[PDB]
Amino acid sequence: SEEEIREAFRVFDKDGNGYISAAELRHVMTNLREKLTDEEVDEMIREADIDGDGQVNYEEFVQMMTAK
Repeated sequence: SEEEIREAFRVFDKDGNGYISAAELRHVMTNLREKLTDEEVDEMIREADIDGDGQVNYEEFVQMMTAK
């Protein structure tokens, strides 16, 4: 199950730069593991917003996505 969520990010990070935007993070999150509602995804995405550089590293998010 960890492999699935890593490749899911590469669908958007085609360049393989290791970064996606917060708008792409929700795109992945709504496409897989539907255990959360959109409202629940949107309230937590406020902690997972973009940095001042405008990027979010999804590799650390892989670890959080496979959490229990």
